[PDB]
Amino acid sequence: SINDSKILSLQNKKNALVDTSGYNAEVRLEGDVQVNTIYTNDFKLSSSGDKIIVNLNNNILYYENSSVSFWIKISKDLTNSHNEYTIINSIKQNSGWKLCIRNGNIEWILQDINRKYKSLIFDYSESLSHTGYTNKWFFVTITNNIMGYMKLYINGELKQSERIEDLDEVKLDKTIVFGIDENIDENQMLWIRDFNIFSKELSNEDINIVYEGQILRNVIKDYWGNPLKFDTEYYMINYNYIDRYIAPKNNILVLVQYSDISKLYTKNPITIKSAANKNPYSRILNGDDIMFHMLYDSREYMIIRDTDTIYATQGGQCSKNCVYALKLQSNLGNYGIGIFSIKNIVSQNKYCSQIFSSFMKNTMLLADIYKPWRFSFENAYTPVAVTNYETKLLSTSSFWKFISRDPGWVEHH
Repeated sequence: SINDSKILSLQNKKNALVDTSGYNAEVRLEGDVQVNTIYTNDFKLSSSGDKIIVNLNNNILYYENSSVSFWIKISKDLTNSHNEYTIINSIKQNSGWKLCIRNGNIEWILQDINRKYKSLIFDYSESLSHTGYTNKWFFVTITNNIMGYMKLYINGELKQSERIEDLDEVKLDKTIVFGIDENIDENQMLWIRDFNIFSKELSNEDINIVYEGQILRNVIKDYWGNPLKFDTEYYMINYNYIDRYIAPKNNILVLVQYSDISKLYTKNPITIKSAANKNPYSRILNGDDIMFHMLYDSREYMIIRDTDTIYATQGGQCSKNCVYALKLQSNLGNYGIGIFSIKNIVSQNKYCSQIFSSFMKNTMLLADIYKPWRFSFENAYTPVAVTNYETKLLSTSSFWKFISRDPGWVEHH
C-alpha cells in the first residue's frame, strides 16, 4: 500500500484534527484554527496568527527519502502580495525544511546545518490570471531523495526538479509548525487539506493514485475546487465567457458582459435545487438531477428549456441538430422540462461540469453566438440545449463553472 509508508497523516476524527498514521504525533491547535469547514481534513491559516503545532514521535526520524503531499488554496489577497510568508516551518538549529509563499509562488526549502539551502518554486498565480490557481485548491507533492533530487508535482504532474547533492547534513526537526504571522489584514488566508508525510519517494503513478483519491471524483466542484452545494448562490458561467452574466431578455436567457471587466462576482446568481429530495445544502454529485432557480427583480424563477427551437421554420418538427433557448418560469415545481443532470467531464479533473437534459430528446447545454429569438435576426451570446452533441463533448463551449462568493476572493469589500 501507498499508505503503508505514511509516517504522519493529519485527519479529522471524532471532530478533532489528529495524526491517524499509527505513530501518534502530538497535534496542538492554537488560536483560530477552523478545521473541517470545506473538506473533512481541512484547516485554515489566517492573519489571526492561528497555529497547528505537530510533534512527531522522534523515533520516526531513525532521512534517505520522503514525500510530503497536501492540497492548498491561497487567497487572492495573499497571492497578490510581493512578500514572503512561511506557511509550514520545520527548521530548528539551522536545519530542516519549510514551505513558503512568495510573490504568487509556492516554495519548498530544504536547508543544511550550515544554513545552505535548495528550493523548488512554482508560479501558481500567473499574474492573478483567471487561468492560474489563485484561491483554487491544487494538489502539491514534494519528493526528496537525499542522494539525488527533490521534485515538485502539481496536480500529479512533475513541474520542477532540484539537485540536492551539494547540501551537507540536514538534521530533521521533529516539530512542524503550520501558520502565518498575525496581521491586521483579515483577508489574508489560506487552507490546507489532507496533509501527509511518507517515508519513501512516491512514484508518479502513486502520486496520481493519491491525487485521484483525494479530489473526490464523485463531487461536482465550484470554480475554486470546493464541493458544489445545493441551495447556494453561484455566478454560473460558461467556460468561454467568464466576463458574462445570465440575464433574461425578451423571454429567453442571454449572456451579457458585466460592466466591470475585472470582476468575478457579477449579477443574477442562481441557486441549484435537487430534483430528488436530497438534504438541504448537501454536496452535488456526479449524475444528480437538478433545477436552477434565479431570484430576479424580486421574483423567484426556475430555468426551463424552450419547447421549440430557435428557428421558426422548424416549428415543432426538428429531428436533428435541434437548438433550444432557455427561459424563466415563475411557476416553481419539479417540471420535467426544467430538470437537468450535472456530470463531471470524463477524464478531466478541471473544476467544470457538463449539464444535460433528457426531456423528450437528449440535449446538452452549451454557449455560443446564436440568433436565439425565433422571429429576429439579432445575435446574442446564448446558453442553449442542443441535440446530437456527441462531437461537442470535448468542446470548451460545453463546460460550465459555478463561482461562489468565497472568503479567499474578496471584491469591493
